[PDB]
Amino acid sequence: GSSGSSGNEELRAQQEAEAAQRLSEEKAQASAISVGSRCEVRAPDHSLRRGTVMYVGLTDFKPGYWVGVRYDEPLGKNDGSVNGKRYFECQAKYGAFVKPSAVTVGDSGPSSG
Repeated sequence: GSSGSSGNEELRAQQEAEAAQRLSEEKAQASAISVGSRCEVRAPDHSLRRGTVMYVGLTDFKPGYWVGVRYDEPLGKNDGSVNGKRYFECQAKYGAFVKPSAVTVGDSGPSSG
């Protein structure tokens, strides 16, 4: 009786004071960037790139917050699906995974659209 799927009740407390006070800077940036808007990104890969926000939030392969951005040319690293977990829809070397602090919104919206 009583099937199983997803539990974790203690985590609810760990992600309240520990994953809130220390991750207040990353959260403020993660809870600001909109989805589906052209934004720039900075990294040691090569140079500045231009893509659109696809996913914004926590991850499975890495902790903290993350932001998915797709580019027109082959300037990505991941392929959307990392370690089985999928975020966006696109081929490889197109949708790179950076952080809010690493992201830069250039054209999100005046209010909503």
